[PDB]
Amino acid sequence: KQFTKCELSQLLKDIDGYGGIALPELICTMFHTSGYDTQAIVENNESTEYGLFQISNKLWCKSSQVPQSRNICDISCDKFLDDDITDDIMCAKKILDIKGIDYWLAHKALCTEKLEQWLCEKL
Ligand SMILES: [Ca+2]
Ligand SMILES: [Zn+2]
Repeated sequence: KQFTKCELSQLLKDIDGYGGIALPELICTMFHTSGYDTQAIVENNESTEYGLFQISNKLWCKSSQVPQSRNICDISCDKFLDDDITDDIMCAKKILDIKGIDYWLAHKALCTEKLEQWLCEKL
């Protein structure tokens, strides 16, 4: 599933301000991270990132590729490739709590300025 800017904004409205993070900033971050695609899979060296939030099997979810993973979100990585982003959001919040917004390189690089374009009026 590939969401549009406003569709996703509506789904994450209740997350505004979570961990001091503003909604438009999070939308911008996700645009440059996965392009709003729930099925994005990106192989890094000996690890892989999954889904809309690009959650890593190196530390956050369990995958057969990295059997030694701490699996902090306590969930198999396949759950981040389906149509329900509810469990993806639960894990992203745990990343925000523990590690913070810098888990996503896009935030500091491109998402602290030129923010009006990320606002949504109605879809
Ligand atoms: Ca999911
Ligand atoms: Zn990444």
